[PDB]
Amino acid sequence: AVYNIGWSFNVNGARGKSFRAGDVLVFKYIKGQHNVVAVNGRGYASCSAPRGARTYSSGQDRIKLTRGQNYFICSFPGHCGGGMKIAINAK
Ligand SMILES: [Cu+]
Repeated sequence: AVYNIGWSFNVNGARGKSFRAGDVLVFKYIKGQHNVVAVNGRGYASCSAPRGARTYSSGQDRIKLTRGQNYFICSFPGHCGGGMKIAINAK
C-alpha cells in the first residue's frame, strides 16, 4: 500500500496506524525546509545519522519499508530534537 506522511515538526499519518513490509511511504513537505534521513536504531535514539545514511530531499520522497523497524529523522539543526523522527514497525 502507499501512504502519505505529513513531514513536519508535528509528524502526521503514522501514529496508531498499522504498516506492512513493502508499503511505500510518501514524505510530503516543502523542498528545502526539511530532509528525510533513513537511520538505524542508535542513530534514531540520539538524533544522529550514521555514516553513509541515505538522505531524501525532494519534498515528496517515496520510500519503501523493509520488514521490521524503519527509522527516519530530519537532520537539520533543532528538527530531530523538535520531534521530527519516526519509528515504523513494518510487519
Ligand atoms: Cu526538518
